[PDB]
Amino acid sequence: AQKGFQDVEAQAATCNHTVMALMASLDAEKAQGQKKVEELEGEITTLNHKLQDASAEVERLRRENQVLSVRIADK
Amino acid sequence: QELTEAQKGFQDVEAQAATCNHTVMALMASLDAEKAQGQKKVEELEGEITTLNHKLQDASAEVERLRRENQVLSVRIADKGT
Ligand SMILES: *[C@@H]1O[C@H](CO)[C@@H](O)[C@H](O)[C@H]1NC(C)=O
Ligand SMILES: *[C@@H]1O[C@H](CO)[C@@H](O)[C@H](O)[C@H]1NC(C)=O
Repeated sequence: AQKGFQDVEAQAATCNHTVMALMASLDAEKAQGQKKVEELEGEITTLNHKLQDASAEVERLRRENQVLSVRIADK
Repeated sequence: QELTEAQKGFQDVEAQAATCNHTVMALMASLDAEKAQGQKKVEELEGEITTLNHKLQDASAEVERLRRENQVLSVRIADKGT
């Protein structure tokens, strides 16, 4: 049954390698996931800034136009 | 007496391999789980960015509309200048 011990010990070595491999994997996947999410975050941010610029121009115009209308009124 | 040493060493090495097998199993579980999560979060982000784009567009439209509305009003105010 000692031969059995040898075969099993070996089986355990193999398994350990596989586990290490998976681990490297998971860690890697987490890294990738993290960076993609980071890209999207940044695109959402700049996206936002451009939307602020937009709404600002808008409110500004609404104001300048309201004013014009009023000026026309008193005329 | 080595025989006993090998019954033991064997027993713990057996148990050990079993532990690793469950271990790997759990690792795959966790890996696919992580993929899932990843794809999910990104879908969310995508939907978010799309929405950002439509709102931004609508904004730009609105701005132009108001510049025209403006050029009109301005011409009236110039008419009054007479
Ligand atoms: C499992 O893998 C690690 C990392 O190489 C190794 O150092 C350790 O001895 C292994 N464990 C067993 C019980 O074989
Ligand atoms: C461990 O898992 C492998 C692959 O499924 C299997 O072939 C092997 O017999 C298992 N070992 C033990 C100790 O259960």
